[PDB]
Amino acid sequence: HHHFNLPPGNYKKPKLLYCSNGGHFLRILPDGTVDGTRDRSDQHIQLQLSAESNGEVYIKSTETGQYLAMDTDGLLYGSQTPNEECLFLERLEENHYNTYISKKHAEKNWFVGLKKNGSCKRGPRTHYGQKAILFLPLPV
Repeated sequence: HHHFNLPPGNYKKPKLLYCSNGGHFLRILPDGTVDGTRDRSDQHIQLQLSAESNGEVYIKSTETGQYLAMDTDGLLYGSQTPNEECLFLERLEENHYNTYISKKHAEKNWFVGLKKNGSCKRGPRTHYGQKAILFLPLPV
């Protein structure tokens, strides 16, 4: 129940998910915490995306093997194993950026998003039109 404009590019190589908002890269820490950092030398910002179905992806830390996931209350966390909370609908936005909508909570438009201060947005606080939800996958 969402548009199907997909971004180009593939999932062959890992990427850094750069957030246009504050300029932070999405980060999945060893303890399961998820946030953003501007430090390009960080070892937990390298992410491998994989397509599960057309337009659906898993976003995994290449350093720890953890899956990006959004919980029942909209909080991003790092999961040790893949589950329905780890699937995201990857879509093009503003004819340029990549956005990631929680498949599980797609009806409520809960996006992956980073605030200018580097902390993740909670699902319910995200919405189309915010810069917090706009990402650019950059080469590692």
